[PDB]
Amino acid sequence: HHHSSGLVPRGSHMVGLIWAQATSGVIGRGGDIPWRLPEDQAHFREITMGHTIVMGRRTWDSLPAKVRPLPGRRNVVLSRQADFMASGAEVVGSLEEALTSPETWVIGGGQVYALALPYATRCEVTEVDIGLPREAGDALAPVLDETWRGETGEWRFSRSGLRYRLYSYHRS
Ligand SMILES: NC(=O)c1ccc[n+]([C@@H]2O[C@H](COP(=O)([O-])OP(=O)(O)OC[C@H]3O[C@@H](n4cnc5c(N)ncnc54)[C@H](OP(=O)(O)O)[C@@H]3O)[C@@H](O)[C@H]2O)c1
Ligand SMILES: CCc1nc(N)nc(N)c1OCCCOc1ccccc1C[C@H](C(=O)O)C(F)F
Ligand code: NA
Repeated sequence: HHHSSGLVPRGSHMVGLIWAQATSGVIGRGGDIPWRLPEDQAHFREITMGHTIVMGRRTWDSLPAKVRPLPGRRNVVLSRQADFMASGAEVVGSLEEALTSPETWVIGGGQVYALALPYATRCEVTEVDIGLPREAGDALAPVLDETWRGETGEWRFSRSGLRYRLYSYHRS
């Protein structure tokens, strides 16, 4: 399949998704992420810093009030509620309104990844080797079809004592 370039022309609209999942596909439960890996936190910041980040309203809610908006990035929150407000950030009503920058990283959660996938050309995935089964109401990662080509890293070992690995996926 035809080659893509890592360089982002300023007149384009590159959309990437970045998430961390358990091997089962779980990304969230009860309004939180059920792990903290320093390597994943650092990786998330390395990829997203300097770009626009787009998140669903429930992901904004999951950020501690003292830390949001996440610094060094333009924070955009998706909501359908006309009275939802995000101090320090922009709330918009659609993905179309959110995707105005040349490079945008969609940072969660389950609903917004599913919504944004049709426009995305990159996914950066951390897989955590934690035995966490899927339960009703869990937020889940998108499943990538065969239009996506991927590179899977070898299993690595976190200082937190969990194995993890990184995937990078691309499509035209
Ligand atoms: N592991 C990770 O990488 C990762 C990353 C981020 C989040 N998470 C976890 O994922 C969970 C949250 O995911 P979630 O799926 O429940 O929610 P979400 O995707 O973060 O947010 C859903 C909300 O976004 C808004 N929304 C959805 N579709 C929209 C559309 N088409 N237009 C406008 N607004 C739209 C709605 O807000 P309104 O209800 O206000 O209308 C909806 O309730 C939490 O557990 C969080 O901790 C995990
Ligand atoms: C690191 C998690 C993650 N990892 C990958 N790979 N992709 C993602 N989209 C992702 O979610 C980013 C959005 C949710 O962030 C939070 C959720 C609850 C509490 C604190 C934070 C802020 C983070 C922290 O300090 O833990 C900070 F590092 F961003
Ligand atoms: Na990742």
